[PDB]
Amino acid sequence: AYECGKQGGGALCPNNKCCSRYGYCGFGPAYCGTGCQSGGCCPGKRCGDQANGETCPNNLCCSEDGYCGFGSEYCGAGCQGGPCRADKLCGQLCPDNLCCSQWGFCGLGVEFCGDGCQSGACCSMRCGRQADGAKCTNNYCCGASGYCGLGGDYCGAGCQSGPCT
Amino acid sequence: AYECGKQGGGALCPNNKCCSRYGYCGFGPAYCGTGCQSGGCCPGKRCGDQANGETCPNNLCCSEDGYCGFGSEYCGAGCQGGPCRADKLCGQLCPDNLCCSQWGFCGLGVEFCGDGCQSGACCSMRCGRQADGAKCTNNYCCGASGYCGLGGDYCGAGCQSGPCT
Ligand SMILES: CC(=O)N[C@@H]1[C@@H](O)[C@H](O[C@@H]2O[C@H](CO)[C@H](O)[C@H](O)[C@H]2O)[C@@H](CO)O[C@H]1O
Ligand SMILES: CC(=O)N[C@@H]1[C@@H](O)[C@H](O)[C@@H](CO)O[C@@H]1O
Ligand SMILES: CC(=O)N[C@@H]1[C@@H](O)[C@H](O)[C@@H](CO)O[C@@H]1O
Repeated sequence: AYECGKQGGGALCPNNKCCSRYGYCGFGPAYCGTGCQSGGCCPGKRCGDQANGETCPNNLCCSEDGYCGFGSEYCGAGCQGGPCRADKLCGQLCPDNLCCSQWGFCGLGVEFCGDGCQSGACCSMRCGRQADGAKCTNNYCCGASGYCGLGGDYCGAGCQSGPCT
Repeated sequence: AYECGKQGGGALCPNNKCCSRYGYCGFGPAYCGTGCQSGGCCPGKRCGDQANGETCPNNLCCSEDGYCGFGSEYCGAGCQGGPCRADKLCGQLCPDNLCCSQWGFCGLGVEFCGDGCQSGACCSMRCGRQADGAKCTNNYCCGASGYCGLGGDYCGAGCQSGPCT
């Protein structure tokens, strides 16, 4: 069975393994070369202002030249996406489902996704009848018990609001 | 059909989606909370010196306190792993298959994985018959045609050295 990419339901490979053009995980030219879908593609996938605003898979950094990678060349000066070394303000959604903290910065972990989380992958953002009709952000679904999220547990049976199925 | 984690062959979810304890992708407590395997877990997965050297899935940063996340609290001062803001030296392989450039820094993209790449997910490293019996680094497989890599095309039929078949 396929492992990754279009053929694999959009899954990513573990440990920066390249997803080949055929939807399998590995390293070397056959996986990381022409048609590489994600992982440590070589060259790096195109991104940002060089890819219609598409972000890098696997949280790679998008360089000023619009290539995906890691290192100062990618995450440092001129970085236009991913875990750039520069702080990312929000208040305006964060990219890639990153949490907008109470202080208006993008990140993951409890300081961003916990108490005061404004948007993105918040830990426990309340919604629906339990929250007096509060709406979820990011077009997330409001689950039956009144938490914002995505996936079957939130968009499935009992989904109160958002893009229920 | 499982999507991710130990049920899904170690696959990751795209765009920081959490892999639930049951092997499905999504956001909210059911996915990111207790049992979260990868993605934007809340709290972050344990990592670094606090977790037997385990790295963060999805290239999250490992904080000083050994939790996975993003933002300066995770990638900045005290960062133990992932795309820390500090340059990452190598010469001591790079974690998670990052390329060790000719200059001894970890990253991905042609500057690291291309010409002069020492180890990790190098673009093209020769091995086996076609390279005077040269062995691959990182315990990669040597393909039939004499290129280093992982996956079916390299570890499968024709494999010369490394963890073949
Ligand atoms: C370059 C490419 O995609 N090659 C694929 C092979 O990967 C694939 O074999 C699969 O390999 C994956 C790991 O890469 C895993 O070992 C699977 O079990 C295996 O099937 C092969 C399948 O026919 O197609 C090649 O084109
Ligand atoms: C949780 C949070 O939002 N913290 C941010 C921090 O990540 C960022 O580096 C800083 C920049 O001034 O602003 C806040 O402290
Ligand atoms: C490809 C490579 O190794 N480049 C490194 C760069 O990442 C690092 O920031 C710099 C520090 O002086 O040294 C080199 O330029």
